[PDB]
This record gives sequence, C-alpha cells and structure tokens, in this order.
Amino acid sequence: DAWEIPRESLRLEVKLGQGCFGEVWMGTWNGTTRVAIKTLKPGTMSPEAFLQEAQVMKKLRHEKLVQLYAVVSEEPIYIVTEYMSKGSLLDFLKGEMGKYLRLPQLVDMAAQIASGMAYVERMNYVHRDLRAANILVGENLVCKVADFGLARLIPIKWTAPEAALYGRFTIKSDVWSFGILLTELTTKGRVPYPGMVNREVLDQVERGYRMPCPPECPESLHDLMCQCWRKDPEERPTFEYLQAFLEDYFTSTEPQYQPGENL
Ligand SMILES: Nc1ncnc2c1cnn2CC1CCNCC1
Repeated sequence: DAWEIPRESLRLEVKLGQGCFGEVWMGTWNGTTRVAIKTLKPGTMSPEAFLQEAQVMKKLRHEKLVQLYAVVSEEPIYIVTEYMSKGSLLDFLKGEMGKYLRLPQLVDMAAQIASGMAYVERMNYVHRDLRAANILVGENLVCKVADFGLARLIPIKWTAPEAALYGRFTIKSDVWSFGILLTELTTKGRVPYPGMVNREVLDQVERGYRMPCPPECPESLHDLMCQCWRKDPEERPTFEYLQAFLEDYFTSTEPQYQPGENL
C-alpha cells in the first residue's frame, strides 16, 4: 500500500482510551498534522483481524466518514486517522455541551450522519454498529461516522430484530439503528429502552413495542423514528430519503417550530 508511513513520522502525545483491541492516542504526523493513532497489542488480537478496519477504510472516502491517513502494517501495528476534537457523540450529548444543544443543532447532526450513511448505502456497504458511541464530533458541530471494525460489503438495543435473531444484517438494519440514534440525540444521550434489560427488549420489540415520543420532541420526528423501526425491513426508508428529510426539516416539515426548555 501507498498508505504506509515510517515510524519516525508518528509522535504519540496524549492517551485517549484503552481496550482489548489496544489503545487510542492523539498525536502528530510529520510534526505538522494533528492525528488520531490506534495501537494493536501484538499478542492479544490477530494482526489480520485488527487490520480489517483499515482495509475497508481504504476503499471508503467521504467528508462525513472519519478519514484514514496512514498505516504501519508490520507489528506493532498503528492506524492513523483524522483527529476528531470533541470525542464520541455520546460523550458530547451527556457532557457540559449537551445542556445548550436544542432541536436545530440536533437535527443538523442527524443530517450529517445520514449523509455519511447515504454514502455507505451508495457503495453497498453495511456498518452494523451505528450508534452515538461510534459517531465522532469535531470543531463546529461536524459529526462523522466511525468504527468500521464490523463493516462488510454485503448491542441489542441498537440492533434490528432480523439482525439480532437471524443474522440478517443489511443497510436496512443500519436504518433501524439510525432510528435508535435519533432517540439518543433527542434525549441527550440516555440509554434507549430505559428500565428494560436486553432479554426484555427482544421480546417487546418482536411483539410490536416501540419507544414513545421523547419529551418535547416533535411528533413528526418520532414518526421518522417509527418508519426506521418498521418490522418489515424493506418498508424502512433509505439513508438518501432520511438525509433529505432532515436537511429540509425546519422548512418543509416543522416550519412553526419554537424553542423550549430542552429541545
Ligand atoms: N479519530 C478520533 N479522534 C479523537 N478521538 C478518537 C478518535 C478515534 N477514537 N477516538 C477515541 C474516542 C474517545 C471517546 N470514546 C470513543 C473513542
């Protein structure tokens, strides 16, 4: 790969996370470009298994997908990507900033993530783990889809039933997850299905249960969520449709919107 860079060119500065996969750092590339750097522990995971997230990232390029910059392919492995200054969308919604986010910023964020996924749709990829913990936020409220560790070319509260039960993962099961993501945005990052354990969630959703309209969220936005949660996967809307609806929301759908205490 022309993706390869020399080890001298990477300076790992501040640690940002741990795991069984390894760890993630903020750093510099070529002493100029700020970057996110992902480490594998040479022992714990397969080298080929860790490198697969990068393999898929080489083919995909879009302004709302976190961009690969470089790799170090030999053990110890490093994966260099663009640095997203504000952490995961989940931490952003739950944190100091969440207090001031109102519906117009939240729906814009939704529109951006929809655009990223529309690209994934057009390329015939599936993400399979779309949720606020796997979206990253940059300067100026930019949201980008991250973490294609599971993403192929054909977490039960975020997973569509047909996927969780029978392994049928498609772009339409991603659309379900997007519905769940809309509730994370509109509740400031609260865990979906509050007070329900996982075993209870599978049961309920199979029997037709769906989350109610979150406090102060317009019913038209809840109705979009319910479209993303249709039992029949092929009756769920496309990411191209969702992008456009969200982009146009405040003119076409909710032109009379007024600010409230939380949304
Ligand atoms: N590209 C990135 N920029 C900034 N932080 C990052 C990344 C990639 N991963 N991380 C670490 C976050 C830290 C918050 N929890 C989700 C993972």
